[PDB]
Amino acid sequence: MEQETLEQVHLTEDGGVVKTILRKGEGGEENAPKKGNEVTVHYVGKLESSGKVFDSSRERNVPFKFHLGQGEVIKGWDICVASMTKNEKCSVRLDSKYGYGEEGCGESIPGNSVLIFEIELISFRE
Repeated sequence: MEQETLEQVHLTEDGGVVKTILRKGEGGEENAPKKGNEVTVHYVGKLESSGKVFDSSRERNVPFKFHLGQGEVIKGWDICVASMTKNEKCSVRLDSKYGYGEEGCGESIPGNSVLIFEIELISFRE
């Protein structure tokens, strides 16, 4: 496990979601998340056009907890989280579709703009 190479993994053929193997975690269903349960993970948002970081869990030093299998998060997080393992830190690129659709958030994310977000599974419970 002393390799220094990354791999690109497209979540959807549409090209709206693409994760990149940054830091391999455990690997296996035993380290997979569970729907309908309080799960705790860490992730940070960053723009590719501006290259700035925003909404970083670490930037404030506070883990975010949520329940999987719910319609509170976009396909980007749902798919990524449902396609990641424990201790698995990777970066997913959300296009201008699965993200905030056509109406981004304020004047920080204008429509028709790709965004990058790094997700990492910390631990889940009930």
